[PDB]
Amino acid sequence: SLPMLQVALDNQTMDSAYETTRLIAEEVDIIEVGTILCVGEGVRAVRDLKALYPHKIVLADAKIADAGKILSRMCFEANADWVTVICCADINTAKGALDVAKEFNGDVQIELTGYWTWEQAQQWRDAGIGQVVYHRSRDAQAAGVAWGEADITAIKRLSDMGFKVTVTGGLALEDLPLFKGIPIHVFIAGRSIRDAASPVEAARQFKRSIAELWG
Amino acid sequence: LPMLQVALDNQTMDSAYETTRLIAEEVDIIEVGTILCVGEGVRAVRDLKALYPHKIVLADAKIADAGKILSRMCFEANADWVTVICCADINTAKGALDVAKEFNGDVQIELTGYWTWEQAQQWRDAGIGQVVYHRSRDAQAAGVAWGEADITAIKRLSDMGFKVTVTGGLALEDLPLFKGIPIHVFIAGRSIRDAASPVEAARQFKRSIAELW
Ligand SMILES: [Mg+2]
Ligand SMILES: [Mg+2]
Repeated sequence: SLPMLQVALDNQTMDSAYETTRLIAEEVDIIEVGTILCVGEGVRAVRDLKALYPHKIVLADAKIADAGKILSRMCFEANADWVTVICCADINTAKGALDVAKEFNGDVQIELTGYWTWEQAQQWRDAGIGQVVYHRSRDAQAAGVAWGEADITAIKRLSDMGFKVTVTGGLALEDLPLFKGIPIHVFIAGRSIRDAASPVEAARQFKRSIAELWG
Repeated sequence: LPMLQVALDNQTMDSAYETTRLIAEEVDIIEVGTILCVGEGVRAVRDLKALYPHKIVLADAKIADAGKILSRMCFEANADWVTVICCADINTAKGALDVAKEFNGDVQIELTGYWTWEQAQQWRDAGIGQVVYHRSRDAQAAGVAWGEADITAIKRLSDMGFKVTVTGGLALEDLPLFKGIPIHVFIAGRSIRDAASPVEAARQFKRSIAELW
């Protein structure tokens, strides 16, 4: 099943985000309230986006580090479908977010933007976490860290463990072939869509490439 | 003396103000807790600094990536300090620190959940001078207590050159566990906000710190 496309709204205000969504809401599968937007506007961003686009999956990229129940409930009460929990969070923080998520028929992803270990990954699975976001840090990318062999190995291993894997971190259209033959769940594009000359055509290019590579 | 910080882990500004209107003058540091950062966004920082410009305002954003961008948003909103979560990429902590210096502020590494002594050395080499030794709320709720392993780890961090903040469901009675250590800040959230008398709770903390240090 083709990788889906997620747009990251890493905008500081709602109006900046809407300049993107008004173009591409019907060209992507998942609308993400990026961490930058969650911090810029708060959880109203999730509520307002879901109200605009109630037929789409809305993801609140809160990167919950602690207070799993309280922070997940705030996002779900704002009508989020999915929320993120950062990989270094205490295991009880993940479980607590998942418990709330289940009350709302939502889901939790673990955000792999840190150091983390294979034992922790097993803990996530036993806890009933079914999604991870394999994430090349924005700041690592800026310090010259490219997608490499080790990333492919790890993604495959996470998939083999039974996670649906999302891939993200400065993805460009030309990076998609690196991942061919792996059952990627979702590719996230932020800058490569929002900042394109034509965000609509950028999203359509990602979709065509995906349909070729995984078709 | 160790400073006293109140954590505003509220979902709305008006809820936070129920606490600050009682105790803003009784503490040294007013923290915009992560919960308030998510509830209201960075306006919480701007509003609270405008109200209490003579106090240190900490934005507990627990930055995980996009260090330069998220730190700048907090500092543009007049934060004094910001937190970066311990599993962030080292370039995230450096990014946030570089921005902090532009604004004459500072970064704290939030030690919630998993981290390593190797990473602690990395932070130090990066120029990070503050950490928050944090017993996770969810760990506390699963029965994790403070213990001697926590004291040993705090001393170790202190010896490495970090100014250490101590937090995680701290009660007045917990203060003597840390005697002898040059603790930079003690945070109280629930034990001040939710006390029968928040003013007495804050003054009792300050009194005990003055006794012990
Ligand atoms: Mg994101
Ligand atoms: Mg806090």
